[PDB]
Amino acid sequence: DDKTAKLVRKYGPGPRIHYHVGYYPSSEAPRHTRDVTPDAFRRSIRLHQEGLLRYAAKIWGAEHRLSGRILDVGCGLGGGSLFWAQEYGADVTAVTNAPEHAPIVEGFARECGVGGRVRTLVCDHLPLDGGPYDAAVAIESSGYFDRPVWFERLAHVLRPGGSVCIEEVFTTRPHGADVWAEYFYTKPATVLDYAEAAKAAGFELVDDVDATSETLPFWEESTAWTKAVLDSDSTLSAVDRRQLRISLMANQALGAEWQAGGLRLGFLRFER
Amino acid sequence: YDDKTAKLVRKYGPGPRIHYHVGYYPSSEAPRHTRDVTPDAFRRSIRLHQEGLLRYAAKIWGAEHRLSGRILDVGCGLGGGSLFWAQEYGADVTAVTNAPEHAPIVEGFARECGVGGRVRTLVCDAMHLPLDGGPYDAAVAIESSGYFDRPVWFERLAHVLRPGGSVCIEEVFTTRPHGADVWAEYFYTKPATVLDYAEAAKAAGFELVDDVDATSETLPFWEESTAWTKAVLDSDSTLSAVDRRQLRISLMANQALGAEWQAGGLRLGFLRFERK
Amino acid sequence: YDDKTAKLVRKYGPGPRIHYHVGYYPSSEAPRHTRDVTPDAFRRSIRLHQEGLLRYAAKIWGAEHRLSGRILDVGCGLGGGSLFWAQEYGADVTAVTNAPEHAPIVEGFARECGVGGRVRTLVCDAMHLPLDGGPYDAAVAIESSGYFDRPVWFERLAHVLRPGGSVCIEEVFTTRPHGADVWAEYFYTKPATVLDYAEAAKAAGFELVDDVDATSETLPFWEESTAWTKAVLDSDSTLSAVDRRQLRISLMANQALGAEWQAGGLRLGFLRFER
Amino acid sequence: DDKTAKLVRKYGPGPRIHYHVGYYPSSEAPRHTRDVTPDAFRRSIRLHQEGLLRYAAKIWGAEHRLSGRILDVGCGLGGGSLFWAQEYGADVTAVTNAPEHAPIVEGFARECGVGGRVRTLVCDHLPLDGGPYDAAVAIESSGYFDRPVWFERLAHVLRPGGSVCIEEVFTTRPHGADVWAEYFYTKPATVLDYAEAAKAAGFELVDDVDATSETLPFWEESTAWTKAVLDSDSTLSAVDRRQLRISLMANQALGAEWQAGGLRLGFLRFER
Amino acid sequence: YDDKTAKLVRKYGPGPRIHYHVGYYPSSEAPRHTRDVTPDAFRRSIRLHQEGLLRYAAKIWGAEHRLSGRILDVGCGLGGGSLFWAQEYGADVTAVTNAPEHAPIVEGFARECGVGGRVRTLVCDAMHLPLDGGPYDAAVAIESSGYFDRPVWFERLAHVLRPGGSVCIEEVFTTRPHGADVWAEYFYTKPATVLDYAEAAKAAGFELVDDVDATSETLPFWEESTAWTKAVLDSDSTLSAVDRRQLRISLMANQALGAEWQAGGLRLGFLRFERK
Amino acid sequence: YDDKTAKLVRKYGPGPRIHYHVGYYPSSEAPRHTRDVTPDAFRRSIRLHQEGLLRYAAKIWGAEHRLSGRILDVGCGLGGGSLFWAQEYGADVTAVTNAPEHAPIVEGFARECGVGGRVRTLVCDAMHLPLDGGPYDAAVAIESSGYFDRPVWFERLAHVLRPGGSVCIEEVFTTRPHGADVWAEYFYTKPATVLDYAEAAKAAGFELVDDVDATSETLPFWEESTAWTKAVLDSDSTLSAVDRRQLRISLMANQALGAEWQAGGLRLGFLRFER
Amino acid sequence: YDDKTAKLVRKYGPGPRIHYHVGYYPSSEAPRHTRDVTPDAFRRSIRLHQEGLLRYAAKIWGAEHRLSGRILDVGCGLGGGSLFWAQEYGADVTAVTNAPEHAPIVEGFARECGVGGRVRTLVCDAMHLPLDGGPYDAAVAIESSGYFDRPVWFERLAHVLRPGGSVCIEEVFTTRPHGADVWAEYFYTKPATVLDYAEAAKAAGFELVDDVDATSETLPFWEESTAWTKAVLDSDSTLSAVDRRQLRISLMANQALGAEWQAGGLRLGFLRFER
Repeated sequence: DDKTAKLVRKYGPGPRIHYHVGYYPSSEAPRHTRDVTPDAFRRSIRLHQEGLLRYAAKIWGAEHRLSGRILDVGCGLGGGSLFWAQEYGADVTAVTNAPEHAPIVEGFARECGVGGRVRTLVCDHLPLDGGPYDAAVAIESSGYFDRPVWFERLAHVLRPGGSVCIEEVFTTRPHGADVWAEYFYTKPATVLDYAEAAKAAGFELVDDVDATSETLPFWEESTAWTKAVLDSDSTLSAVDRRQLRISLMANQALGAEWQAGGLRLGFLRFER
Repeated sequence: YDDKTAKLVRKYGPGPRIHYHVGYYPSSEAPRHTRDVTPDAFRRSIRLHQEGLLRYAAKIWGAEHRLSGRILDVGCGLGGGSLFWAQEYGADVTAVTNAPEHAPIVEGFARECGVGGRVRTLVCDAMHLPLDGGPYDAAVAIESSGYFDRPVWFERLAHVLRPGGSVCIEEVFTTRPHGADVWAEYFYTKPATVLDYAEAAKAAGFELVDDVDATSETLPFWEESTAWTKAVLDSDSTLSAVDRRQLRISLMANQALGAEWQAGGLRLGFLRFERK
Repeated sequence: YDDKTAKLVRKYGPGPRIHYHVGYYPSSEAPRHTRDVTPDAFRRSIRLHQEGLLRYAAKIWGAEHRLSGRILDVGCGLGGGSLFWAQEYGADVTAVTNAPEHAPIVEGFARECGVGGRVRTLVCDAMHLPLDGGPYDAAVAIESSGYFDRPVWFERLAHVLRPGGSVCIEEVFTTRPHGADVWAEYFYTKPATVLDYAEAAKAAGFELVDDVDATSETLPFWEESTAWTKAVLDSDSTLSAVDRRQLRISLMANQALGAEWQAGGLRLGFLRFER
Repeated sequence: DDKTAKLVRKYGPGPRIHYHVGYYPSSEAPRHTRDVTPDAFRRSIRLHQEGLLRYAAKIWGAEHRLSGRILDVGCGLGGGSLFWAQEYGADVTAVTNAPEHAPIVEGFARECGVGGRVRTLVCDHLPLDGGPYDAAVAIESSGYFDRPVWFERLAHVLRPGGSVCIEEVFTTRPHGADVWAEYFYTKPATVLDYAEAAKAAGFELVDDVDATSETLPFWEESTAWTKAVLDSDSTLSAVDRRQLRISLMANQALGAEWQAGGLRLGFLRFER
Repeated sequence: YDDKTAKLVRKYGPGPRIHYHVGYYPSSEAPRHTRDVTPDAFRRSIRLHQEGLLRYAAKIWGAEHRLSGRILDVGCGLGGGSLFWAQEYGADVTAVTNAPEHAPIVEGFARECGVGGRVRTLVCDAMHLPLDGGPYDAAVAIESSGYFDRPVWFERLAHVLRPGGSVCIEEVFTTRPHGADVWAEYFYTKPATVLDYAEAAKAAGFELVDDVDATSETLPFWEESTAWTKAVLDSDSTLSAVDRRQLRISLMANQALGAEWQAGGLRLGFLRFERK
Repeated sequence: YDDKTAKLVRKYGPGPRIHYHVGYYPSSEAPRHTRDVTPDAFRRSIRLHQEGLLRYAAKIWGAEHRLSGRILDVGCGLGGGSLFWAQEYGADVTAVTNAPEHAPIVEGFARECGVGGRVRTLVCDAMHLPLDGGPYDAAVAIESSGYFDRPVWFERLAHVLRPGGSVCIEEVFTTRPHGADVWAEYFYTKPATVLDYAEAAKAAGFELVDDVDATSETLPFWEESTAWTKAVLDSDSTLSAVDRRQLRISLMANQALGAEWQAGGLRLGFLRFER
Repeated sequence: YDDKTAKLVRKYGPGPRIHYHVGYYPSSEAPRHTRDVTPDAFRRSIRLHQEGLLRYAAKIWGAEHRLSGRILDVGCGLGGGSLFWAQEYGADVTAVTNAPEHAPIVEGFARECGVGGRVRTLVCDAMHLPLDGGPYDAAVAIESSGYFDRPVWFERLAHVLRPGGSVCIEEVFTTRPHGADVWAEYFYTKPATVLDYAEAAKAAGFELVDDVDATSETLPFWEESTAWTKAVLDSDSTLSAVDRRQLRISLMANQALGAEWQAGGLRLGFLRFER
């Protein structure tokens, strides 16, 4: 919960807490005003995180594809899960490998009046029980999976025609996302890698969208939030201040990697 | 009662309604205790005016219609204010504390006052954890918000408060930098200006609709609190050396706090915001 | 029974009705020794006058009216009084002890007397904690209030007693500075004057409606208690050296306490207050 | 050391600390002056405790009988041991059944420049090694011994003609010292009992002195010290104050027993 | 350093000579710090005048011949005074503390000053336990005797001090009842009058031969100590909340102590007794 | 070797002489890459210029005169400097570390270099505790004083150094507010200005006698350190995910630190003070 | 002292010389009671005749010649015999006990008697283990061999005794099947006939050279032992219920054992064998 509290400090507060990049339709960050407090950047980060889910819901046709029984795989603190439940009436099974996050997801779901439509599953992945699902959504979580196995499992729990919707960092050339990979412990692969994994399991790639330019401004706002905290928070412990300095360095390295050509922030949709 | 709670209970009177905030003196004069100057006489007077603070708050905030529904009592202490809204105004109170050992105390006294069904406790760091008590009609924070991140707190409040719902605050504010440093450092509080609160509340969709100065009306609390400590030091021959030393330190802090209260840098205010 | 309780039960027991307070002797004289002067003869007589004290208290306090409802027995000891009010007057008794070990004993005793349904135990420290037992009709404190902060206690009683309700007290009071110091220091109490109790009660919203002196009617208790102790020391060869020393100290204390009962500085009083 | 500290508060401080009654040659306590503090009574108690040892040294002819290799049996905190070492040059084996008192005896002996002439033995009693002794002294300690066994042991470690010197509470009639007995855990016996125990072991009774009147004032000063503490010490814990009240009660009971005829404070001397 | 020692060491300067007693200001004026008002500037000035207290004591007590032999330093703190008599006057010092963790500190600094052979520590409650360091020529107690039973302490001293030997005392005394209550209660001390000390010393065979008032010359210690605390609160942005709160309390205590120092009820005295 | 020390020995070792400070490049330029760009090639070059830094320091400070007696090596790391002064100049070195784990390592290393008799370890916290090591002729602090309270440190040095004795410092200083914040926050130091050091030293009784800028001669260290890290990441497939992330963070930090070395807010200085 | 040993020391002590065997009464009559019949009077008399038994044994066995060299005291109990041979005849005694708890007690006792240098303790089980104590001149077993395998014991003695050396035994023997069953079952021994001992000794290489009956001279021991027990029961009110029951059993056993001593089935014999 020390890790978690640091994440909530930056991306919260509840009820909807997101842990993924934000979407900037004009491909630029909002101009700095005279409010450059941490809170001003935190608000803007959250605004464009919501913006990513709203942009994904458009291109994915959430009204009919994400409004039934869906799996939220790698649900973080539940911000996506609550978004599909609240905004599209979906019944959501939110999957996390972190047991201490499961009551946070469920409590915020109650606070939003969708406690009946949001249930957690803790696993590393599992359960074919709990019927067949209309869809599975993975927002920046699949970098952690064995894609071949994951897609085979999905084939067993998704109805024919069901959709698999993915937002993810992909490589476009070897080592193109090494900074991302080593700092977040992900194994990014190419879009073709995901297509072949999905094909071997009975899924067809039906949509492939590049949103690299539109998500690049996230790193600028994330860097500015981190610098604002370092400049303005005198209560930081030496350890906490060192971690934020490290996060600032990684954020600059990550933004530069984002621009260097070897990385692709993509939205994918598969159909069983 | 653990040790620090027991000391609080010794000073702020017995249950069922135990208050941990300044008292309100409508005339801005300390009572003249002209015959009984015993510790208990100062204690009963402090309690009388702590209750008077809540009655005054109920008056200016229109508790009859604004605090008689389903309300959050944020930083409830030992439940004194929680029981007051429940009993005197029929409120269904969710009392929020960060001290797990205080939760049984609040619930017990609520059952003793016959309102056990309309007072429940959540043990929470500020208000960061989920709140599923349906939408709320109001939140009240009596001298607790100095411990909170105001921008985040008002954002939580905006989600669980209905439109038109009220945030009612009594608090020590600064009027200039370092204006409440003794208050801040001795109570581990982070006092901000009223405008800081309004800025944070505005950003989260609240409107300021009441902003009341009660600095001179609360200054006599410090005189009564000082006199109480002196009376105990003078009369209780059974204090341990450690306990006597803590009271002597409390006496010194009370003098410095009353001095700071008068130096112009501090405002004891009552605020009320409405959810847009 | 832990060691302290077991020694108490030897002197004042056996169950189910055990009292731990002085006894009342209407003649203000100790019964003359008969041919039986064994420890059991003095124990029976002590128990008889302890029950007698409760009977006298029920008289002057009109317990049929005032102590037959829902009452608090504050400092119930081993429940003797609690069972008395429950049995003799059909009271619904909430029995308050500072010692969790006595809590199950009192309940077991109440079962044995058939008033299990009308005796309830509470385990707190001098009433400082919530009492969710609904409004009470009365509170009785037999030799227990010497341990209490009287202004605080009466404030607590003020909230949990209905208007008109009675607070009934039997207690050692001082009538003079240091008038009960032997009692205070041997039993860890803080005896105060009747006026002190009256000021504390008035500040909380009670009126003093009855104030009875019973000093000379309780002085024989110390004579019988002394004689019980001497008879155990004279007759019981199974005593350990430690238990024998403890009884020798009790004997000395009983004589010093009885002397102090007579020096004029102490009063054994019955008070009644009404909210 | 809580027990010990309470004893040192009343009878100390070092280097010479005595735990026995005091001797008052005129058989009355000094008049109370306007100093009735605990310290004034403590000083007077210690003065007459020293007085008891000086009176015993006279009647026992300490110059020649207590100036060689002696046993101090039941040495308390060593006040007697240091007295014989310092005042008569004796080499002293100080015997205690309390191991934590043995460094107190030895340290105060060093402080008095007689550390070479004072050695402790911890036992419950023992050691025939450490040669034969010229004498054994027991000041208010023998009430705790099996006198028959004790005297048999002494016969094995004392030279012929060696002296055994005893200050003790004796009974003069059954139950005559019951208060003393039960409060201090002693078993007082008659002088004849000690004589027969000693005779069976080869010791002859050569001196038998009654000092009951001369020691009675000890109880008056001991009672006055206790009352002075109770009146003047506001730092006492409830437990500590109750113990002092109990000590006051016992002191009155003990003084009354002292006067009632059944108790004898005696000095005895035996010769092997 | 454990936590409370570390805080003492932070304020009373680094080793090897660390003093825990008031400072002496011969002119009774606080130094005017007219350019450098940093925490370190007040610290060095406090230390300068603590050393000046020992030099003044050495002067009035004739340390050259009275404190240059085998002496007891009773309640030695962290050894500052112990090292001073050993270095500046060649004394063989038996340093007595009631804090076992301070014994290694004193011995270490004595070895660093090259006097490790002439400074030894005994860890003792007051002076009740045996003292076999042969007869002593003097005992010195700098602001430690307020913790002692004086009648007993002087009786111990009478046994281990040679005839003509000196007891040298610096201490806060009362001049009237409750004259040092803030001092007493905040430091767990039991201050008595000078006459009380003389009575206790007389009963044990000591004669009073020097009785010096130094109250006004020590009052500036409290001003410098107050300024030091203020400077740290104003400048050390790295204090924890707990540590900052303790310093704020120390600041309040220092103001009240300096106030008590001036109210007439307290005397900072230097006494010297001689064994008859 | 605990985990942190083992990773340090991988980069700067092997023993017996291991330095933990920047290296000195007289040309102010990094050596051009040859055909060998394995981690070991950069490690050797880094070690060569770390030794070079000590050789330069011994030069400007006249160690044959000033650092050949009884000296304190304050913050000795893994003893590289301590062994240097002992070996190259026959010093009697008292080696001070804040980490008891390095204490036996330095001693084992000194044995291996034959100066076991002239290297002694002390395990304290920033010199705050007694130093019974007799008067010292000098104290050397290579990149260690950033951790210290400078007024206190210099006061301590004032007591344990003979008059004339030298305090020899290599350190990152600010030349501007927040000029070394990346260094400060990544290494937990508190860099101050040279004037700050000078004020602290003067208050304790030292004079500043030498003040040398070496910023540009130490900038290549960050280039070689960066390249070492890249070469390990590119070539070592046995790394755990955790160790790989740690090295990726070190790489980023090395670039940020080298950028800051160049921004003009930081100075790598050599000072000498004389008591 | 553990509990069993402490009760033994109460009856037969005090130190330093404590015997645990019957006593010898030359008149074959118990001393007539004097006016002193306290437990201590019987204890002294019992101790006197236990010493007397050893004096008689030293006589018939010529200890000045045969028991003044290097001897084994097999089953030394609390060392009374061991100290006797060491003191009265200057023997170098190797003291063998089956109970390690008695080993330090015997040594402490020997120090107290000044024969610490001539008394040595061995802690084995009935001599079954190596005895590196050089050739022994004699072995003495006072009431201890009843616990032994006699053929094995005598074989062991055969190896560790010089030719001519003496084995000296005092023991309860049967003169009839089941003649000492009370003794056997109460003390856990296996008494055998003198012929059994003689056969076992002859098989190992010993000749029987002395065979003395002492049954009637030891019968008074049981009378004095009985009387000691009665006097403790009659006079000692500090006894616990458990210790009082233990003494009542000892009293009954002492009477049954004394009756059996008289029934003719048991012999208290002194034997001497020579290798």
